[PDB]
Amino acid sequence: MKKKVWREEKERLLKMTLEERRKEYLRDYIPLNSILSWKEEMKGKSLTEKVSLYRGDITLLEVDAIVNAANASLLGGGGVDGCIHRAAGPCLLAECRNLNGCDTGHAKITCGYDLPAKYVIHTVGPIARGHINGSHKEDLANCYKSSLKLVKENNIRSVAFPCISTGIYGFPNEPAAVIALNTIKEWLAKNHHEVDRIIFCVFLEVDFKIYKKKMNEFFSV
Repeated sequence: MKKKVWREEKERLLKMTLEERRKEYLRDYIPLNSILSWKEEMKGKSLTEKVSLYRGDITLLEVDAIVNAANASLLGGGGVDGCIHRAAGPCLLAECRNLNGCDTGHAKITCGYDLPAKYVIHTVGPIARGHINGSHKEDLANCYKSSLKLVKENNIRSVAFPCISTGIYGFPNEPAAVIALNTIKEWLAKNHHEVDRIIFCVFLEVDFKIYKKKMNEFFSV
């Protein structure tokens, strides 16, 4: 498609309200107000009001931004990257094409198009074919930092992150969670007034259990 088709669709969407946007959805959505804060989850038995754990499909989330664990081309592929591209529709590929790829540990922002999410932040996680090393640890932190820099610059008040570089990209689940949680905690300490929620999207039981154990450690007392 021609660049003015995605550019015009993007301008159309970005000036709409939630209520105008909602009228156009072809799927049921998950509004931010339906996801408990970790604070609500805990008094169910502070930065705990600013973080959530979510087990579902990231593409359902009506938030200012979802984070795509993309590949270097930004052209899509398999897993959730593929699910984000199908739910967003072909304007997402067209805008991504115009970005000319993305480096490891970097991020770029596009419109969300047909997603309930206003934007997609695309970030390229390190690939560990052997044991994680210093460079992989630094790049994974950089994915979170460069994503959160786009969150701050674009007045994104709600953002959902996947478990970047886990699975095929070879980052082990526990150490990846430590980097993700340290990076968001450090950023929240300086920027908490600028966001309503950071959501950790944790589909797999293995990731759900790891994050559940660590939320208090990073966000409590």
